[PDB]
Amino acid sequence: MQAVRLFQGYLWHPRALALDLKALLPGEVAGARLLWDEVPPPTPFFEDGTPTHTQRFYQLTLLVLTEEPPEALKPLAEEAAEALGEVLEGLPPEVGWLLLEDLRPL
Amino acid sequence: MQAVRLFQGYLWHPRALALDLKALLPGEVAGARLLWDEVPPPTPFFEDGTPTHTQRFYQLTLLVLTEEPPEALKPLAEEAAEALGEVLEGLPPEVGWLLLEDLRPL
Repeated sequence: MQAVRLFQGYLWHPRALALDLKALLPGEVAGARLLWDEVPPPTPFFEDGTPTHTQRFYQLTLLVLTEEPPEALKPLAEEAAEALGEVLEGLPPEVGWLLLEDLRPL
Repeated sequence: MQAVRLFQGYLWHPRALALDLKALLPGEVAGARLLWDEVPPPTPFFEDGTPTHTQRFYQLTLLVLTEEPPEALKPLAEEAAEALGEVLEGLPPEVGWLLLEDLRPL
């Protein structure tokens, strides 16, 4: 019944655009609590050369409560990652994001 | 003063290798508590095409205290990232790692 904050990736949107994430984001995903915390831009510029200081960034994390070992939460993380992906696609077009599934091979 | 959890990246090593991270890693970096938690592979493959399930992954986090807004921690975030990279360079070659600054979108 232990907790483990799994990093899912980042979400962002222009600082000029007002967005109420508490009304837009679900409380949980795949039965795991979904958390979003504001942080500095995780990199200076985007792929197109535009600056990131014009956007507000949020770390997305899933609070999982379990006892089994991490090398067994793979099912949850997968269901969650898919669910999260579909949640983000439902947000206003100006919202951007980078999720684990977007990472290049390590 | 609020405790902000800043995702730093990942660290990993062969699963068959019983390393003692508590003995290998420092307790803090740039005055902030360094946390590491075992999690599922963030991606299925390494750049060379080998599967990630052969390694045990750890999510790296820095617990930063600040009485200023989380979004203004970039100066400290950058100093911590530099210090953390140096720390990781000192670990055995069997340990792999990638910090936020190298994390790119496919």
